[PDB]
Amino acid sequence: VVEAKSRIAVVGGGGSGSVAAWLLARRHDVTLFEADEYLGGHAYSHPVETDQGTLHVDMGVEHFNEKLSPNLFRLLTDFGIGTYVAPSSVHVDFPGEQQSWNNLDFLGELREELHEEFDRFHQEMNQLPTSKQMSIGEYLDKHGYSKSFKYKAMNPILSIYSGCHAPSLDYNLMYVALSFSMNLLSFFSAGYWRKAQGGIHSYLARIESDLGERVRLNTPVEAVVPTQSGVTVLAGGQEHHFDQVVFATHADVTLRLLRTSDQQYRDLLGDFAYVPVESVLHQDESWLSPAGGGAYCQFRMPEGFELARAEEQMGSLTRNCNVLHPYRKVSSPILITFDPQEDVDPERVIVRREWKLPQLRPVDVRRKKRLHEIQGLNGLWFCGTDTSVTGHEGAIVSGMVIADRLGVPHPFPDDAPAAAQFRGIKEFMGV
Amino acid sequence: MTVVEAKSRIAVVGGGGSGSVAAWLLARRHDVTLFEADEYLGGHAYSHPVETDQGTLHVDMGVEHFNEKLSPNLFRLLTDFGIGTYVAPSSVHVDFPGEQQSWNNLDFLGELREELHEEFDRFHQEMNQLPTSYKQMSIGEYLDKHGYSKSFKYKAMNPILSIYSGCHAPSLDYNLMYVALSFSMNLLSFFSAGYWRKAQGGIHSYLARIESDLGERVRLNTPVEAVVPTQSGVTVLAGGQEHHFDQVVFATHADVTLRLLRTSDQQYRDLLGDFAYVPVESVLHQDESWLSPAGGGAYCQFRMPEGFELARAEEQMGSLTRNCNVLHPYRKVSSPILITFDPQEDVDPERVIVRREWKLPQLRPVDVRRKKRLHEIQGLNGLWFCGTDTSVTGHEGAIVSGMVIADRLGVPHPFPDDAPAAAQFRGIKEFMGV
Ligand SMILES: Cc1cc2nc3c(=O)[nH]c(=O)nc-3n(C[C@H](O)[C@H](O)[C@H](O)COP(=O)(O)OP(=O)(O)OC[C@H]3O[C@@H](n4cnc5c(N)ncnc54)[C@H](O)[C@@H]3O)c2cc1C
Ligand SMILES: Cc1cc2nc3c(=O)[nH]c(=O)nc-3n(C[C@H](O)[C@H](O)[C@H](O)COP(=O)(O)OP(=O)(O)OC[C@H]3O[C@@H](n4cnc5c(N)ncnc54)[C@H](O)[C@@H]3O)c2cc1C
Ligand SMILES: CCCNC(=O)[C@H](O)[C@@H](O)C(=O)NCCC
Ligand SMILES: CCOC(=O)[C@H](C)C(C)=O
Ligand SMILES: [Ca+2]
Ligand SMILES: [Ca+2]
Ligand SMILES: [Ca+2]
Ligand SMILES: [Ca+2]
Ligand SMILES: [Ca+2]
Repeated sequence: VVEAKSRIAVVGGGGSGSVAAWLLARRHDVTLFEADEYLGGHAYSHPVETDQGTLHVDMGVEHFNEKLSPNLFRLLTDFGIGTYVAPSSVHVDFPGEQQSWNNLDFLGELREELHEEFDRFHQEMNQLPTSKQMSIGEYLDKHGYSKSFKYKAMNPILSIYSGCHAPSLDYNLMYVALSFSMNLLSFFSAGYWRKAQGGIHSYLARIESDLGERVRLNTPVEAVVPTQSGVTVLAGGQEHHFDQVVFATHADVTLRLLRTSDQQYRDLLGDFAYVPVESVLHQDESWLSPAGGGAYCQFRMPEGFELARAEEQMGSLTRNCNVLHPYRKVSSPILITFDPQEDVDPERVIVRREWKLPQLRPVDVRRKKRLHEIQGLNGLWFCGTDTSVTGHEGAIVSGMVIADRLGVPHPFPDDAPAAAQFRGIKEFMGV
Repeated sequence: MTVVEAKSRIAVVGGGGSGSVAAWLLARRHDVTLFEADEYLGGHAYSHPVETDQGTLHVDMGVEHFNEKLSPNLFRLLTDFGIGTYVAPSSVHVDFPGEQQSWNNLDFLGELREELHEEFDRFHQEMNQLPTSYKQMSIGEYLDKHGYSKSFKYKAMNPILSIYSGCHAPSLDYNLMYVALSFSMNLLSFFSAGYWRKAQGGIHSYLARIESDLGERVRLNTPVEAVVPTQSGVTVLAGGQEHHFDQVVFATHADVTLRLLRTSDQQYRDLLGDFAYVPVESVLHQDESWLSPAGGGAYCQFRMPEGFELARAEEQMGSLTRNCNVLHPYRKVSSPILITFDPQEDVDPERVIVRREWKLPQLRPVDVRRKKRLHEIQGLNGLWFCGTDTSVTGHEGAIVSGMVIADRLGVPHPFPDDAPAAAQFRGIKEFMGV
């Protein structure tokens, strides 16, 4: 039971928090706390100086579609932010001579070896959504796919979203099925993908401007204490009082900040699974695949791979930003290596970033759904990646869902797919 | 409305995909005779044997594309016949007269790509956003109203639509939703090869099986000359003989249907008259000169000859080539296997394997409206109509229309378990008016 013009705090300045604060700001007194020096979190664009001018390179969140991300798209559109097609072309390289396969054509020894399996996979995945809670790994095993397919094709292609470190093979089937079914990932063609003009940051910079002074950068919240009068927030050596609090931070962070003598919170937010990611923005051209170049996503496997004990060895994924259409005139290399197994030359490094991605096993999905129990109690609310469906659309729409619960309705009722997303995420979240 | 019973003497006129599938389903419950003018079953679905060093191959000269999502009934049918399928992605390369005046969906090379990239980009967005939100408008009209360049219309849109309308087609007059959905469903794209499948050993493989199942009932080289309903039934005149049937199913083009049909009713002329067609000449050849120098690797190769003249674009040429060597099962074949549709340039005759001449229906909003209207004459004088001109575009629509008729005559939809195949069936049934 929330009255208008309440004092509301939003903890976490990532996509979900920023969009939640921004929508909440219309009807309530809103304050947004953010630990780091910018808004976005995983949505980060780093300025790179080049012969064409200053480019803002997306190191984390970078992909969406008008179909997959309707709310994010309408938002970018309403902000006069242009988008552009950056197709998901993939090149996978293995230690043996010509042990490769790619999205664009049929070249490589690995392509020869696995072609029939790639072919059956697409069919099976397209036929699957029709006529559930099973891992991709389980599926591949029961449907007689080779171990070589699992580790030389499936695991590398899934690394683009999941990160090379991820136990991707343990992720729910529908997530993989739909990534194929909706041409996001393919073995035969580059996936239909878009990026935002001047980086993903552009939409967040606008939100920051709209919120102005309500945004508290470099203000990590240390504790959240509900009381009888209202919730108390401790941040930057000050105590702030609020009617309600919205957590837009990771479940592990939420729990660390959250201070209550209730152990339901420990049950619900305890041991959410995460995957660490190290994003390396660099100019070391040695990372490009000799046979690779032209492909956007370049996966490389180090020398001592060994198919038996495939799990111990890990791969490295590189984004070749030069391939991006707006970066076509740039003379200097712009590369992003995630979790580089081999050392990246330090003289060529621009910046490093360290994040953690949530795991997507059917158990993790079940864990996420269960939060509706604590939704709205002690004047607390939870949005973000850990409370919603995977991807940026899911993160920001969870923020939207909470704003609707606090009076500010879904801002795009006209956009039928955006309303469809909203309704879907609302059903998924306990709200 | 109508009463039909078991073991009726039923004739199916036209041995194309629609007719063959209709006869095949009908044969279960009725005495069925299938009349086919040509020496084989399939019509547009034709696979020609080519002898190569690696093996003897059946090359699809028409009707080579489908996929499991778009064509559920055709797919389940191929599957039930133990016919394998394989991914043949729709890679496209377009060539124009000027130096490096090209664009392709595999990469960003070419001067045409540089000139048109931003338009390709906006088009995909606009097309993806359209279905979710009028219906009766041509692609050309849409492109004009949404400020797309004339260069986009004739150097990009018209060539890419040439893939399955044919180079001669007034493709720009075709309905918007057909183009919107071709893009929306990754069948056609400017950024990636479309997701398409081909049938193992040619498209003919499924028809050869149907022909075997039908056996004797199939009367090849038996063009029907006239169809005469009477008070007792319907009389069919074919191959200098008169056959009597309880009901007749037309699985042929409306212009053919009308020519054969003879009644003292002018509703039939109103309904089947004015069906618009586009001629296609499919040339199976080995002349390697037809491949684009910059092109090769792309499956579909479009070439615009010298003296194009953008202002006089509407009356302009266009030649589309399929480079079959690019197909995965044809990878070890040493000899070239090319198909040029409507070649403007003189093709070397010593390199020609065979030619085929067909006519494709037009897809303007008016033509679509014309197709739906055929529900008026459906079931009258013991007559039934199925095929391309009575249904949605593509092979799935054609065969499914035959199935819809079969259900009307007792034989229900053979794949109720396959939810998408049943969904198609239901959709086509509503479209057809039965
Ligand atoms: C490398 C990488 C690539 C990705 N690529 C894509 C992609 O292409 N497409 C896509 O759809 N998704 C992608 N994602 C998914 C991504 O996780 C989400 O899209 C989105 O960023 C989630 O937003 P969020 O706010 O819920 O989490 P986050 O973006 O991580 O937001 C959490 C925020 O909380 C802040 N915070 C932490 N501690 C405190 C504290 N004590 N007090 C206050 N604030 C605090 C953090 O500083 C951060 O700003 C990617 C993620 C990563 C890591
Ligand atoms: C070059 C070409 C390429 C195509 N490619 C594709 C593709 O990739 N994918 C796709 O989905 N569709 C494709 N199509 C669409 C195609 O038209 C339909 O898929 C399919 O032909 C529908 O079959 P139909 O039986 O209704 O027509 P048709 O296949 O043309 O069948 C008509 C039949 O009637 C016969 N007939 C004619 N006169 C008589 C008579 N007097 N008596 C008896 N029988 C007669 C003809 O000989 C023929 O066999 C293509 C068509 C062409 C021409
Ligand atoms: C939304 C309609 C999608 N249908 C198609 O693209 C057709 O099946 C296409 O493959 C085709 O062959 N159309 C008829 C012209 C040959
Ligand atoms: C099916 C949704 O897939 C996604 O959006 C993934 C998880 C990304 C782009 O991180
Ligand atoms: Ca990643
Ligand atoms: Ca460079
Ligand atoms: Ca590329
Ligand atoms: Ca130039
Ligand atoms: Ca698409």
